[PDB]
Amino acid sequence: ADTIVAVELDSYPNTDIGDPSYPHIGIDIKSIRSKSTARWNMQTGKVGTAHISYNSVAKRLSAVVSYSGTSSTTVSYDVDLNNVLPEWVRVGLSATTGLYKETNTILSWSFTSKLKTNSIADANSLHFSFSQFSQNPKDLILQGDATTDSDGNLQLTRVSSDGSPQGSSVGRALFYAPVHIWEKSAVVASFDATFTFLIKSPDRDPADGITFFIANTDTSIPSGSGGRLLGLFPDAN
Amino acid sequence: ADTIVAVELDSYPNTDIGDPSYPHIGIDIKSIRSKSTARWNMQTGKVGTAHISYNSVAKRLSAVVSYSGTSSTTVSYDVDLNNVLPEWVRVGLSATTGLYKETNTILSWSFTSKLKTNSIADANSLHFSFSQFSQNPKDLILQGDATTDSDGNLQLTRVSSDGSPQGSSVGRALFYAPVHIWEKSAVVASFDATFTFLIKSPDRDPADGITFFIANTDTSIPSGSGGRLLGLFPDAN
Amino acid sequence: ADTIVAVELDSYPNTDIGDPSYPHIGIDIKSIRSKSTARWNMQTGKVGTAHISYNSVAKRLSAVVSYSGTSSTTVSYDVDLNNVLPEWVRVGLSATTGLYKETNTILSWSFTSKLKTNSIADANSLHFSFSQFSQNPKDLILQGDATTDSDGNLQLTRVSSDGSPQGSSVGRALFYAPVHIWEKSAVVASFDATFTFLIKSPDRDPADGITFFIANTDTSIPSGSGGRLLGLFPDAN
Amino acid sequence: ADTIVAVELDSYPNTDIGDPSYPHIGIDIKSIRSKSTARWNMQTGKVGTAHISYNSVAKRLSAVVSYSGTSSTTVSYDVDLNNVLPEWVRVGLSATTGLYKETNTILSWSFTSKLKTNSIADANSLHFSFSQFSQNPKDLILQGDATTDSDGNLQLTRVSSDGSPQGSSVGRALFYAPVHIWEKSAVVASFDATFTFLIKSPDRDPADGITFFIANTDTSIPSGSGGRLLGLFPDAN
Ligand SMILES: OC[C@H]1O[C@H](Oc2c[nH]c3ccc(Br)c(Cl)c23)[C@@H](O)[C@@H](O)[C@@H]1O
Ligand SMILES: OC[C@H]1O[C@H](Oc2c[nH]c3ccc(Br)c(Cl)c23)[C@@H](O)[C@@H](O)[C@@H]1O
Ligand SMILES: OC[C@H]1O[C@H](Oc2c[nH]c3ccc(Br)c(Cl)c23)[C@@H](O)[C@@H](O)[C@@H]1O
Ligand SMILES: OC[C@H]1O[C@H](Oc2c[nH]c3ccc(Br)c(Cl)c23)[C@@H](O)[C@@H](O)[C@@H]1O
Ligand SMILES: [Ca+2]
Ligand SMILES: [Ca+2]
Ligand SMILES: [Ca+2]
Ligand SMILES: [Ca+2]
Ligand SMILES: [Mn+2]
Ligand SMILES: [Mn+2]
Ligand SMILES: [Mn+2]
Ligand SMILES: [Mn+2]
Repeated sequence: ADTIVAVELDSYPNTDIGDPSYPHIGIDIKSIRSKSTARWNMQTGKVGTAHISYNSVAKRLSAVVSYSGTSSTTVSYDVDLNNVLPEWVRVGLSATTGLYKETNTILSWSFTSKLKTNSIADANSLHFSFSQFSQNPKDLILQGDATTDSDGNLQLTRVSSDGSPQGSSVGRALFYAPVHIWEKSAVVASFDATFTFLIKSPDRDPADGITFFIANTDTSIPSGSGGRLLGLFPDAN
Repeated sequence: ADTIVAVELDSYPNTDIGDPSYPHIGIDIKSIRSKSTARWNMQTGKVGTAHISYNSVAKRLSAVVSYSGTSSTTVSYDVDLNNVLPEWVRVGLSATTGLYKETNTILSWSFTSKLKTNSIADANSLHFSFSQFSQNPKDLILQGDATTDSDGNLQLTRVSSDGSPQGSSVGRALFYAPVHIWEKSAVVASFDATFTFLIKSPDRDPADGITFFIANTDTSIPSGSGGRLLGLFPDAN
Repeated sequence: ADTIVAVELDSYPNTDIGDPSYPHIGIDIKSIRSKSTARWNMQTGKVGTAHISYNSVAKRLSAVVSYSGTSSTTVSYDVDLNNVLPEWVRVGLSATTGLYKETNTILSWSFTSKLKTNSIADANSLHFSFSQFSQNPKDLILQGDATTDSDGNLQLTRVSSDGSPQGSSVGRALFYAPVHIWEKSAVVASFDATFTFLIKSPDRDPADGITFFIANTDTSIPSGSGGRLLGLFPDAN
Repeated sequence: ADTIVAVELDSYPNTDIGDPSYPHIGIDIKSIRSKSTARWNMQTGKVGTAHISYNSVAKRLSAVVSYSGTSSTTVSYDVDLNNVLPEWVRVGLSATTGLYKETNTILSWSFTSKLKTNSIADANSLHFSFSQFSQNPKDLILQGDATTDSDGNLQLTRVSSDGSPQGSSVGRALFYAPVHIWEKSAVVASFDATFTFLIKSPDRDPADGITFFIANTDTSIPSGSGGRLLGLFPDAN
């Protein structure tokens, strides 16, 4: 199976697999059953922003999800990630719908990884930033239903020609190049990610959510990973 | 008095004011009596590197001090810094000698602060990097004995025309511009700093150390802050 | 007198001091009489963006001023800037009104300077970015009429409590720290600047314009520099 | 055939295909016959640094190649690159030996591309930096003889187990992800690259050189591109 570390923006509470009874953000370490969650007052139809950070000295994975003027939700978890993940990874965004649905629209996405040793000049860094997505994004690996649309946005899940979201959809976008997130001689390894998103829905209880995730480089959408599994895991273990 | 947050590279153990009985790195929150320390196997005559990081989501101030091939020391402390520090600050390096002495030579120094809201474009950022220091550094506020020398290095404490360190010395260097490290509407505030240093000494027990610190913008060397107080505090409370 | 290098967004044609007969952007080297200009179809009431770049290898100062979907104007000039400017400078924005008027509202401003030698790690860099301006910007030197307003914007020229622009106004904002833009041992020196602006006016022929400029560190608004002189020069020579 | 833009550090003068009669740096636009060259006093056995820059406003491709304390060579050429290159590219380093030989050792390599529109936040950016190369660089496409060695350096051309260079060698390293270097709606597109290199040789006239190049994403070493052709072109046209 894949090896998965993820920050989930979980719009739909699946209490039968350990979700809290409200929409939440969570930190997922090799399981959909989040190691840490926080209540998320998500705002359908508003543009939100997520910021995710980690470094190997502090060993604290943190995320904040915000809507201008409305709400800020933070979640953190203490974990040695470079003990969980392989040394080379790909990074990506995932999203799903299930019986219930929502758009999972990514408006922008940026990421920075640094592998330091003894200097101000790092041993390695990778930074990418997209504030719009081209119609043929050659630096993205699109998986499942993920497409880019005429407005330059990344639609992780299926939307109709009029933009209405569809159920039973899964899609992911990985950055094309592998990322060297740890190396035995590194003094410190860090990563930071930001994305902005727009979740719209006609459902009373929209679903299922969006994640930023880090995985083995050959990661692919698991069989049976739809809906509540957010396109990351094959089961709810 | 000034308001001080600092990471100390403390070369001399002053057990009578709460130092551990070995050279150590420490996190100092408004007191020379570190809130957290780690044993530091410091290598006289070798170039070392310090990396310091913090963000307001994780609320964990961490530092790693390293010598290539030799040693790595890490220390962390959980603290809401933007509750300790004013909204505007200056950032700097300090060093001292006392009865015992050492060079406190800074070879390079970089710093980044970010004040984010809802976007990939921050509300504010400041980044500076020096890999050498000019003879008249107009973007530094030099305090006490601090000078720049013919090799382009920053000598925080007094050195002879032949480079031999002198006792009873204190010096600091602040970046000229104030730094906006928090603002009530910020989603996240972060800072990162790196410097490389060279501590040489003919003393069996060199002293006193080097710090990276953050203070009120009008910070100045306190009266009586020499030696064990590292040019940051007026007393050992 | 001051030593001035500037990119002017000149909204008002003063043909009697060498302006073209249309609104224009220009490159100014120690004179309001631009060394190079380009016609600027400026859009009152729309947010524009300016990008300015230079490096000491290419020795070409270039600027592009754009309005989304509407227009793009470019101007360039071949010049050895590090032969014109002192080694230490301050960088800033200026604006004026005269008999005719306009708002000179800066919404965001960023700047990067790099002083390189033999490595990927530079000898020096400075980067700052403002996507909003605080009510008390301690890292800006405000000169003349320049203020920051309740929306977080920088108003270079005087505006009424209702936002109506006033005539006979001059204002500038400098970054607080001096910038080391050349050094004899540098392999390459570069700078880049971006700002976004909003010019509104009830006048048929708004005036006078906005500049990004680089000057001696002790630069101040010259006597008699109002209106057509854009707060940069004491005369039209 | 491939579409090639390159900066060549040409150590061996092949006057029969248009080289100057001395080692030189050159700007190559779809031909090994450089559009612009400069004399290069290359220093065998010393570490050199190359810096390359371009932006679509200035439309000037420039390079500087330097040895600390010894020499600086600059070359520039005015060209609309985004009229020469496809919209998506890969970027890389190449090197060759022929009858004569040299090591073509890359010690570090960094690259930044920016695709801007109306804001401080770009429409796209990609930045990578390597100050050492891992034994299995999963973010590099190694072509021909290129390998990474035990010191963490990139050896573009073949070297013996003792480090002696071999003749008749060609090797290239491309960054894994494609790069979006132009887009019709971009206000400005820019790129910058730096690498440091070490050329050693026992030959009186070492050969053949190192390039930084930009090409169609599916670029590969052309048949017959050895020696004087630097692994970039199939012929000397
Ligand atoms: O899209 C939201 C959810 O829809 C389905 O689960 C249900 C939500 N309400 C229900 C009511 C009945 C049944 Br049976 C199911 Cl399976 C559900 C499943 O597709 C879940 O994986 C998904 O999280
Ligand atoms: O430079 C190292 C130290 O030297 C002095 O303290 C002493 C170190 N060994 C001693 C022995 C005797 C006395 Br009395 C003192 Cl005050 C010291 C003081 O200057 C200390 O502040 C300083 O940390
Ligand atoms: O604000 C626009 C201009 O207004 C004044 O110049 C005039 C513009 N139209 C005029 C008509 C008459 C006279 Br007299 C003047 Cl001085 C002007 C002067 O203040 C100029 O410096 C300025 O560029
Ligand atoms: O490595 C340097 C050069 O060696 C060969 O060319 C020669 C350099 N000196 C010569 C002398 C004779 C002949 Br025949 C050749 Cl082909 C050469 C060829 O391999 C060239 O492509 C290459 O640039
Ligand atoms: Ca769920
Ligand atoms: Ca001590
Ligand atoms: Ca004018
Ligand atoms: Ca040649
Ligand atoms: Mn969940
Ligand atoms: Mn201590
Ligand atoms: Mn003009
Ligand atoms: Mn040549």
